[PDB]
Amino acid sequence: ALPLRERLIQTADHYFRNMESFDLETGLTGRTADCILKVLPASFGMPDRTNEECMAAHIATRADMTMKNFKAWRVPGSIPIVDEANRKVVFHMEIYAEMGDGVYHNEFIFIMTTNDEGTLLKEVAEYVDTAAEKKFAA
Amino acid sequence: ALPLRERLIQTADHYFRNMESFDLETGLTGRTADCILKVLPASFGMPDRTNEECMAAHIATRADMTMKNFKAWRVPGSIPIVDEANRKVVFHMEIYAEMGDGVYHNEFIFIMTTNDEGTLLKEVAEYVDTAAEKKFAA
Ligand SMILES: [Ca+2]
Ligand SMILES: [Ca+2]
Repeated sequence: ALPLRERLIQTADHYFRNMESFDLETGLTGRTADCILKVLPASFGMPDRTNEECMAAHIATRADMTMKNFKAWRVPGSIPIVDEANRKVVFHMEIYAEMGDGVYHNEFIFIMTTNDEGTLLKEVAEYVDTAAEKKFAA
Repeated sequence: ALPLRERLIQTADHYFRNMESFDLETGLTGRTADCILKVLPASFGMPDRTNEECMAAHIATRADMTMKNFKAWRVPGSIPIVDEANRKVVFHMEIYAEMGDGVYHNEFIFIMTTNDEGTLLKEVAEYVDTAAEKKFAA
């Protein structure tokens, strides 16, 4: 038994742990069956995706580029913003990944929503550096 | 005498109310003397600004363009994320403003920090649409 504030942090942090050790056989862990990944802002044009649509994007990316050394860490000096009543955790993050065409690195704001028990992830929302992601896509 | 959650939301909401009715004579309200404005991400290239450096940009923008009908509203469906222990409030916002070169409008993630009493703003951090802001400046 953990305090609800800490348990919300462990559950939200597992999202980044699952990405660092990602494997198609195991896949996505720590989420509900109806979890949704939201990409902010709406001007970027990315629609919301379920636990199965993100997998299809993962698989399609494996056939185009190689992805090695995923790394996620909080920005130094930032603290987890936790709202126990709404079951929400806010993170200020940086993501690192080695692609075939060099290095991927950007700065993000993550918003996690858990279930009532605070054990599984219900919603994951991330605000994205639009100028860099548009440049990476093009 | 309000509950801290409602008091933190009102103190953080005053930032948008002060901007909608901004007047150089009245100036910035609801902030401590050492309040710092932060513009995320760091890739955008905007240094942190004090209470007087933000006023200087306001003055410098009045000589080049005209700003009218400043509007701000929470994105429908979003709720204020409040961390009472950290004195932090998170918003999902849209800002509207009319300039000389058309309409300004974009989506934001706002993070506010208050004093121990929860009556004044100590820090305001905003993550912006980098692809749209670099288009507006150019
Ligand atoms: Ca970058
Ligand atoms: Ca826009």
